[PDB]
Amino acid sequence: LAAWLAQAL
Repeated sequence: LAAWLAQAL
């Protein structure tokens, strides 16, 4: 969850 969204940046 957290790890996936962070990659967008």
